[PDB]
Amino acid sequence: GPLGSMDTETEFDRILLFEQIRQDAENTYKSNPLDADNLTRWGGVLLELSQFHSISDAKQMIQEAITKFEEALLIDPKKDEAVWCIGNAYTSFAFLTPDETEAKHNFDLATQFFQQAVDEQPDNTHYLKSLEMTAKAPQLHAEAYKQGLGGSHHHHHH
Repeated sequence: GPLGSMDTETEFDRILLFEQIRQDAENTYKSNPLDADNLTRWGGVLLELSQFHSISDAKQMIQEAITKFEEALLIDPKKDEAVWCIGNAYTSFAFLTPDETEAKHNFDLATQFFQQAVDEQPDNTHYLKSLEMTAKAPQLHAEAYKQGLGGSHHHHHH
């Protein structure tokens, strides 16, 4: 906890937090590519920083965030996190991907992974949300892209 206003922050302060992590994780990679913990945390942040970072960079950040988990999964296959992370990545990347097909394909992918995370502990509130999130994987994306500033609304009635 290197200093902090503690109130709301302009997000930046929070970005720095993730930054130091990314560097610590990324750097830790070469320091220990076996450390699935650092490999996983290296992703979690990527996803986080990806939020503040432009989608373009967010996407590329997610992609790598996935490949990162892969190696982590190699170190520890029981890493329900590395699995969920992979899912959380796809889910996020999907929202960034307009290609419903790809987005959906991803959303449905993160699902197959979530089943693993929960597998270890389905009592995990996090994994629960990750799973429940799939409930409207194709919808979240639709409403995600639909809800904003486009044009047409829809063609249906009550």
